[PDB]
Amino acid sequence: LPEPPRFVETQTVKQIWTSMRFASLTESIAVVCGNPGVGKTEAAREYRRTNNNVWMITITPSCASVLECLTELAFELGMNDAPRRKGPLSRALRRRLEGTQGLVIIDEADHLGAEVLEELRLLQESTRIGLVLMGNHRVYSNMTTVEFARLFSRIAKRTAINKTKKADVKAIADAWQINGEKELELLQQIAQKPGALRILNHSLRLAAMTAHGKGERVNEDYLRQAFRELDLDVD
Amino acid sequence: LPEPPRFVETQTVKQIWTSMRFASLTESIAVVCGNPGVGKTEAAREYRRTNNNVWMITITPSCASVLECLTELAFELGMNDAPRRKGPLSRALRRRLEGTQGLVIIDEADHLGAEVLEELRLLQESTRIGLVLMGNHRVYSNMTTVEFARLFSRIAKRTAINKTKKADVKAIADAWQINGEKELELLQQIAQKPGALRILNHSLRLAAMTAHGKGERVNEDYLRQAFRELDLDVD
Ligand SMILES: Nc1ncnc2c1ncn2[C@@H]1O[C@H](COP(=O)(O)OP(=O)(O)O)[C@@H](O)[C@H]1O
Ligand SMILES: Nc1ncnc2c1ncn2[C@@H]1O[C@H](COP(=O)(O)OP(=O)(O)O)[C@@H](O)[C@H]1O
Repeated sequence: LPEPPRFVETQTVKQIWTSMRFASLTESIAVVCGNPGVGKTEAAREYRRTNNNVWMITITPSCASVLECLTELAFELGMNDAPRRKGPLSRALRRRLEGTQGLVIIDEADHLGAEVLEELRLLQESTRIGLVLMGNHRVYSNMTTVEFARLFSRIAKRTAINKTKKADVKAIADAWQINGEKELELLQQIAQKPGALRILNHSLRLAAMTAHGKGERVNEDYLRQAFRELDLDVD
Repeated sequence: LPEPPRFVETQTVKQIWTSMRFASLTESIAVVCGNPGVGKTEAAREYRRTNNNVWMITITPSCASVLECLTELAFELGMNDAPRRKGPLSRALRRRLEGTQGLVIIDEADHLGAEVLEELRLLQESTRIGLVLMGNHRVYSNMTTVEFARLFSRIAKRTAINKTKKADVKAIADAWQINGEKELELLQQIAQKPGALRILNHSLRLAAMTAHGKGERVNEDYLRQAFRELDLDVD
């Protein structure tokens, strides 16, 4: 019956915002490698929505060149007059982006070319801004250090989020007005399976729409039917 | 008038033999990077002459492949029936060389390919023998560690010989029957200039042949004329 809230502040959200503002004021590189679907991507957008001098792209592996990725960052900076060459684009980024005290957020940092991440790290360095890397744990695996040596020397605050915590789903249940202890344990058990935040959010939205269509309150059995869907135990 | 001695035991010779026997009994890798002409090449040959289960090649950059270098080591092992392919040669080295408790000495380790030194390190490891690297200080510079990471994990005893010592040239003067303190200081000053052992040996041999041709004893002025040759201050 109430409006579903899309985003909730969580212990991971608190941690990752402190890491984000750390790389902001620190003006240095923060790599966030974690298990898939730990909720990092969404929080980054909440940081972008709440804070000034913040930018974010995503990297599809289609846009995984230096040219394409810097073009993406340039259009995110609003310079629609960006040149299609590498060089003058790099110069335009260097003139535009330095002195703003900003924070670049880059998601899926595993698909970075060495020249790609190389130009990014030398950018932020020659720009006095923030760069923050996201994605899975292949990002730190791509460094483990003569090709990534000075970059491993840059690294300010890595934060690994493997899975959720109990206060994480507890604040989730607080935001979704969930009071059952059986409900809380079931939410925790759903959080034990991967795609944690996503599956939990899906399960929450299934139960909310089912209880709204039936005119009832979200309860434990709606959550059981929701989790009984999705083919999680079906190969 | 006496016979010139070709080789003299020296503090560097003592140090480097202890490093050599260390990598022998240890059956592990010892990198000897030093200034050019520190006398390391000759001592290695004295170790080869005095000790059993010892082998040595040199690496010209002509023979700088895996195939050519392992062929050189194979002919040094006396297997003249060595195959001209990489694989069966590697197998023949693996069968021949394991169980002998030997010591391979490799000179000019700066011209090693990554596959070359790679096959050498995996050889000694799969062979329970000794490998010892020689040459200038570019050998350690080629490692400074994801391409050379496990190799930098192998390293047992690096010994850097930059220049000579005073007991070095003192034992040289003892072997060459030199008693002058002016002579000793002049020998030390010659040792301060690069190509130390080589120039000193050249100077010793110039003075010996000049004093033998003039029927006299080697003295300070013959050493001065010898050092006045060679165009050391002439560009
Ligand atoms: N605080 C939150 N509240 C609700 N859903 C969240 C929250 N944080 C993340 N999510 C969910 O996580 C997903 C977005 O991030 P996600 O895809 O998990 O990132 P990544 O795949 O990079 O780990 C969406 O399902 C989103 O609803
Ligand atoms: N103990 C020694 N006695 C006399 N000459 C020596 C001695 N050790 C080295 N040398 C001289 O050094 C040279 C051989 O080694 P060298 O060429 O200096 O090795 P590297 O070039 O690898 O440093 C020759 O000039 C040799 O006569």
